[PDB]
Amino acid sequence: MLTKQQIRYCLDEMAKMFPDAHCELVHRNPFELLIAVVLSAQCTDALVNKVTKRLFEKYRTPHDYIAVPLEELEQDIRSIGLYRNKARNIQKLCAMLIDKYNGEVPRDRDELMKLPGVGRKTANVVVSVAFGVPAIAVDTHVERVSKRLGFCRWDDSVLEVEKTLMKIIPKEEWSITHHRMIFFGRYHCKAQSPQCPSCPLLHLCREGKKRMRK
DNA sequence: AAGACGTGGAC
DNA sequence: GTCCAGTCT
Ligand code: SF4
Ligand code: NA
Repeated sequence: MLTKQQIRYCLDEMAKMFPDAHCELVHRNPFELLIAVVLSAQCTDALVNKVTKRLFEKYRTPHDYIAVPLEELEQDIRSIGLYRNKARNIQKLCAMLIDKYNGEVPRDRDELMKLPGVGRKTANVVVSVAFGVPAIAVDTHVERVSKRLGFCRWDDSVLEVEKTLMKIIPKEEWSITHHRMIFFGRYHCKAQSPQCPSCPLLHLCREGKKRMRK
């Protein structure tokens, strides 16, 4: 695995490559963000944004989601995929906000995780983007980039990846580094077509050198 | 704990 | 016709 100094070097470069990295999910408030991120699991941002475009016009509060039959909401988000479980989780999540959190999105990460459909990744995105709380959400891109570069071991859990980054990066930079890593993986270190040949980190990447040799 | 969930887009 | 875009039971 890379040394701390090297990992910081990698992150510094990603910042130069994607200085404008940000959350690409369209939302106007914390509630819309929460729904959007829940829908985002195993789905592309493009499709989530196309769907919420109309979804957020039809539904604006947790009462709107629980007022329609489950079958109706399922159709409204059908294009997202995993729509049966997500629609059910959303209705249960909205009922919980009303019953347990005074009808508002809680600002605590562990409290958010009590909502159905919300795991650690979802909760971290919400507290970070909506409430400015430092956190590192580890998704497919962050995990892949971390393992290819050697930030951690290939067998590490996503929690392990998260803890490794939290110890190497100043809390004040957690949120932006997370976004920079996501952009790096989404647009450069892609799952199917990584841009190794022109990568500024090729000189220290175990995965890159392994691919170039082939 | 492995396995189900799932449509849409990129090759 | 594969492969890629987290959470729950
Ligand atoms: S060398 Fe390739 S595998 Fe390594 S980080 Fe750059 S694009 Fe990703
Ligand atoms: Na949860």
